[PDB]
Amino acid sequence: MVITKIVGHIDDLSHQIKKVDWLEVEWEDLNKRILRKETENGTDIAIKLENSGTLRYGDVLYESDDTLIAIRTKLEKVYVIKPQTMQEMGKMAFEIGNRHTMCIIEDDEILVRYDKTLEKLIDEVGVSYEQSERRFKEPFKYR
Amino acid sequence: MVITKIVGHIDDLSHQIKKVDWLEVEWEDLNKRILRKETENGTDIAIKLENSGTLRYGDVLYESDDTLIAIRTKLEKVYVIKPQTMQEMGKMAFEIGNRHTMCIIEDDEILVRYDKTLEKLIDEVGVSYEQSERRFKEPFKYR
Ligand SMILES: [Zn+2]
Repeated sequence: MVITKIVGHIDDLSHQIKKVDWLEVEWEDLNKRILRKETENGTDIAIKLENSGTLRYGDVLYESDDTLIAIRTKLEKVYVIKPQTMQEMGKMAFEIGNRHTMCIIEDDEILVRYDKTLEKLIDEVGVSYEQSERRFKEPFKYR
Repeated sequence: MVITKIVGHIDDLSHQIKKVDWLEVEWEDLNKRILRKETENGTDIAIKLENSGTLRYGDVLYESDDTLIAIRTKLEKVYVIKPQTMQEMGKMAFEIGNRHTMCIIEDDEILVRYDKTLEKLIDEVGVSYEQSERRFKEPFKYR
């Protein structure tokens, strides 16, 4: 199936009444305009967005009576850094930036891919963190 | 006057009853152990700390009946970046770190030396900021 335009967006997964056949992509695939991969259920998808569109987490690519094909990034090993203060957030975020390490700052959490070499640094800053599995839902803006 | 050990520390300037003859130093001079400079009133000071001491903002070097010689960093042109949320703080701090720009994150503010080239970046992140004059009171930890 060739997709040239997004046909919807999942704002709330719990309200979805159709089965979702996810097209799992990499974090790096967000904001992209071209992609070809098979969905979980094996449907071949060739994305070539026209206009100025850019793939977003939750974007709906196709919808049938009982199924929806939508985009989500893969579940991966990460560190969920949780600063308790504005000062902790600023100092921790600064150190991650200084190391040029990609991350997503959502609300009061700092999400980065699992890398043990960061442990000494996070402890050094003295911020609470844990290893877990998460999906990166926002494109990393290489500013 | 040769100083080999700190003799006190100004915890609260308003409670000081003696006149203070400040030894104004550079931000980079903090945490240092050796320094030679004249105080505002012209007193020659040669600092050569023994032990493991490191010059701190507010450190008292000498005290007479009516005067105190103490350390403070100079008043300089800066940007006082003020994120309103944890997310703003994290994203702004990250970008400053990614540029390897020295700063001090105190409470909910990000203090950096004035550099117009940062304006586009701060606006890009969309955080409120202002140009002003401040003293850096904590050593920059080159981690
Ligand atoms: Zn670099």
